[PDB]
Amino acid sequence: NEEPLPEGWEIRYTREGVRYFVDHNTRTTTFKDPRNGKS
Repeated sequence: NEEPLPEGWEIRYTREGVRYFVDHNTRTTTFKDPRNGKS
């Protein structure tokens, strides 16, 4: 979404805006609905 899934932090996208973020540490970890679990 924001950062190009660099080393510092990691941002993964799935649905329209279900993406999430995960910093090197639990310091910054964005968790969105598990929409990626397309039924």
